[PDB]
Amino acid sequence: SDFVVIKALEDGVNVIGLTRGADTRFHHSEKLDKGEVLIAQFTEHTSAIKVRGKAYIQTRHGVIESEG
Amino acid sequence: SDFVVIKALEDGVNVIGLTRGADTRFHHSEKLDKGEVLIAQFTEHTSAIKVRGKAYIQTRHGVIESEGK
Amino acid sequence: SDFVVIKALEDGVNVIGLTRGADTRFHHSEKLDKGEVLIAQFTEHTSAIKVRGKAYIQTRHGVIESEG
Amino acid sequence: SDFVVIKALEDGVNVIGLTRGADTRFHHSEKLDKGEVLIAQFTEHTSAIKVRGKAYIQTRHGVIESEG
Amino acid sequence: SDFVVIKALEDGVNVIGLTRGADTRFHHSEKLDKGEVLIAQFTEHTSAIKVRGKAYIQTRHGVIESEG
Amino acid sequence: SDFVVIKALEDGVNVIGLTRGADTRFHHSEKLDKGEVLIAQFTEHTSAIKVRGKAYIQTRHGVIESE
Amino acid sequence: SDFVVIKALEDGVNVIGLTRGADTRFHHSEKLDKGEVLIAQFTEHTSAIKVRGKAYIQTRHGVIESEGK
Amino acid sequence: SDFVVIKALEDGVNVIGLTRGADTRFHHSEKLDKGEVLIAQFTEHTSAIKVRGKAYIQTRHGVIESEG
Amino acid sequence: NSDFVVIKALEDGVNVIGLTRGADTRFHHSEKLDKGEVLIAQFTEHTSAIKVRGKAYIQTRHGVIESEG
Amino acid sequence: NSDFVVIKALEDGVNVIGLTRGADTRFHHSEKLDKGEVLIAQFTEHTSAIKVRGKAYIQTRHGVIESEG
Amino acid sequence: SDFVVIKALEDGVNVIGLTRGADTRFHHSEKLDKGEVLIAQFTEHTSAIKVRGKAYIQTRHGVIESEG
Ligand SMILES: N[C@@H](Cc1c[nH]c2ccccc12)C(=O)O
Ligand SMILES: N[C@@H](Cc1c[nH]c2ccccc12)C(=O)O
Ligand SMILES: N[C@@H](Cc1c[nH]c2ccccc12)C(=O)O
Ligand SMILES: N[C@@H](Cc1c[nH]c2ccccc12)C(=O)O
Ligand SMILES: N[C@@H](Cc1c[nH]c2ccccc12)C(=O)O
Ligand SMILES: N[C@@H](Cc1c[nH]c2ccccc12)C(=O)O
Ligand SMILES: N[C@@H](Cc1c[nH]c2ccccc12)C(=O)O
Ligand SMILES: N[C@@H](Cc1c[nH]c2ccccc12)C(=O)O
Ligand SMILES: N[C@@H](Cc1c[nH]c2ccccc12)C(=O)O
Ligand SMILES: N[C@@H](Cc1c[nH]c2ccccc12)C(=O)O
Ligand SMILES: N[C@@H](Cc1c[nH]c2ccccc12)C(=O)O
Repeated sequence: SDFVVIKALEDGVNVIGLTRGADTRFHHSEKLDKGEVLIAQFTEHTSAIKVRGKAYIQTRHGVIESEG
Repeated sequence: SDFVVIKALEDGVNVIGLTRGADTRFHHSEKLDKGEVLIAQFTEHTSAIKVRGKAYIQTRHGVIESEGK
Repeated sequence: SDFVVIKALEDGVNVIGLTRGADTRFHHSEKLDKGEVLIAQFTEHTSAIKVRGKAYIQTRHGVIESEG
Repeated sequence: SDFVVIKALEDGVNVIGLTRGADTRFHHSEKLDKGEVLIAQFTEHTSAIKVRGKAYIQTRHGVIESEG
Repeated sequence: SDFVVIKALEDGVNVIGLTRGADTRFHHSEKLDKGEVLIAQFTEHTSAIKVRGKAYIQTRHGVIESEG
Repeated sequence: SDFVVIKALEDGVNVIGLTRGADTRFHHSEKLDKGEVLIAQFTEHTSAIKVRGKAYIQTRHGVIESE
Repeated sequence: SDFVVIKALEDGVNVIGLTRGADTRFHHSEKLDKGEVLIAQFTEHTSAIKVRGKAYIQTRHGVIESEGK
Repeated sequence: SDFVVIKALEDGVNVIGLTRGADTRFHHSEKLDKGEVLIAQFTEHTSAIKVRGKAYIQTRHGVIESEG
Repeated sequence: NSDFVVIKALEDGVNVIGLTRGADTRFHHSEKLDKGEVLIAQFTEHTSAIKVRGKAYIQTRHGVIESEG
Repeated sequence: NSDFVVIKALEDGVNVIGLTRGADTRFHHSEKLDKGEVLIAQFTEHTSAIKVRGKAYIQTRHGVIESEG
Repeated sequence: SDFVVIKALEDGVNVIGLTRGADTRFHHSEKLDKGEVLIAQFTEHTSAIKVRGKAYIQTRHGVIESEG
């Protein structure tokens, strides 16, 4: 099952898990300080992940960068 | 299951999930502001995804760019 | 399950689902205006997809372009 | 399942599905006008596909061109 | 399931399905005229295919040409 | 399931199927004349394939030629 | 199932497992001192992993580095 | 299941199937005359294959030749 | 059919520590390696994370990495 | 569907030995190859390790290796 | 299921199978003399393998050498 890597490029990056299912809203927000890395899967409860704030992101389709 | 990456290139971008099944309609519109990235799967409930607004998009088939009205 | 990416290159492009099953008829026509992108799977309900109007198309077999 | 991409290079191209099963006959003929694109799977009902008319075709095996 | 692509390079090319099972015989022969393409799967009923007549053939193993 | 492509390079080529199972014998021989192509899977009934006569063969492991 | 490799580049690096399921919380924090290596899977109990502290990280998407505190 | 291609480079080559199971013995020898090709799978009944005589052999791991 | 890691000890007394799979996380075994020995160790029903202490050359599916003592 | 090894005897009296699968490990069969004969042998429900003695050219999915008598 | 290739570079190389399960101990040691090769799988009974002595080793992750 797929995962994304998120490296925070500043304090307070917000990695937001959206609920899997007929309804969509966020069910968890994990904040990262600058330099921290989160490696997070798609799961039974999370089917979309949003990143807010400056982050360096890797997925199976390559590198992408969120800007705050 | 496959996923698409969408990075908003201006405020107010909408990533719209279309319902899976005989019926086709919008069930959710996720609004993205400039700089934010959404990584969204295809799912039991979403079998097509529409992007309105300027965005940089990656899928397994490569990069594509939506342009806003 | 695979999908196809369609970017509309002018207004009023139609992405048409054809029904899976013994019967083949339309079922849904999604209208894309210029610059809009639709990323659409093959599904239990849709086993063929037609594009009408000018669009840039990506599939697992590469790029192709429809013309209006 | 595998799918084929067909781009009509002239009007009145026919993409014809042959029935899966002990019997082989045409169950459906999809007419494409010049410039239209049909992306069509193999399915429970369709185990062979015939293209009549000038078209550009992609399959997992690469490009091939049908001629009028 | 695998498929073979056949482009007829002359009229009257025959793409012949051989029966799956203990018995081997021809259950169907599809006639292609010049420039027609047939894309044909292996199936529950067809476990070998024979092409007779001049054609350009693609499979997973590459290109081969039959001659009349 | 995998397949073999055989192109006959002369008349009279035989593509022979061998029975799956505890016992091994020929259950079918398909005759190919010059230029005809057969594409043949391994199956419930055929676990080995013999080619006799001159033909160009392709498999997943590349090209080989019978004489 | 996928794994990540983490090599601590200073003392006191934490490799933190987040719970799988509807509830998300830390359920374990593995402390690495400098030069130690942990190779950790995703599991029925861990669906996300956070690294805090200076570390060299390998995943199937390649090399990433966490930067300390 | 994997298969092996054996092309006999002299008469009398033997392709020998060894029994699957706790017992190991030869259950069949297929004799190949010069220039014959045999394409043979691993099966419920055959878990090792021995070749005797001069032959050009292909497997998933590349070419090897046997010599008489 | 799980993944495995290759650990070659570059000095005596390297420890390859298996961590328990499941809700709880603890060391269930430390295999001690002397210099020049190679351990090839899978992830398993009982081991979902592996810690290496001491100097070792390591190979996994994501490449080479080295632990330091 | 299992993996297999190709063994080409480079001298007479080469032995390809099958070791039993399961809790008990012993030799259950030894196949004698004379010079230039080839054996293509799978791992099986009965054979979970294969030993080659004598001079032979061996191909696995990991590449070529050679045994020396 | 994965396997390791071990080529003894001196006499008395010991290939040691460790028990799968909650407990860890060795359940078999297979000694190799110089120039013998052992191709050993991971199995229902062996989930870790230790090599002692000078040996050339291939795994899916490449070559490694043990030193005795
Ligand atoms: N609840 C939605 C979340 C989602 C996933 N991908 C999407 C694409 C667009 C809009 C919403 C979504 C679902 O599981 O389908
Ligand atoms: N409800 C439709 C959504 C859809 C997916 N792919 C399409 C292609 C064309 C039109 C509609 C669709 C379905 O699941 O089939
Ligand atoms: N209803 C048809 C739709 C179809 C898919 N592929 C085709 C190719 C040709 C003609 C029709 C089709 C089916 O499910 O089989
Ligand atoms: N009814 C036939 C259609 C077919 C598929 N591949 C073919 C090849 C040759 C002739 C017929 C066919 C079948 O399902 O098998
Ligand atoms: N009825 C045969 C047809 C066949 C497939 N491949 C073959 C190779 C040789 C001879 C016959 C065949 C079968 O299903 O097995
Ligand atoms: N009846 C044998 C045929 C066979 C397959 N592969 C072989 C290799 C060698 C000799 C015989 C065979 C079987 O199914 O096993
Ligand atoms: N007992 C934990 C061990 C573990 C695996 N990967 C981890 C990542 C971080 C922290 C703990 C772990 C589990 O099976 O899930
Ligand atoms: N409990 C959450 C943990 C998680 C995984 N991926 C995430 C992405 C964003 C936020 C939370 C998560 C889950 O298993 O789904
Ligand atoms: N009995 C242990 C053996 C093992 C596998 N990999 C390990 C890594 C470290 C320590 C022990 C092991 C198990 O099956 O899990
Ligand atoms: N009867 C043995 C035959 C065998 C397969 N591979 C081997 C390797 C060595 C010795 C014997 C064999 C088995 O099925 O397991
Ligand atoms: N009977 C043992 C044989 C074995 C396979 N791989 C090994 C590695 C080392 C020692 C023994 C083995 C097993 O099935 O597990």
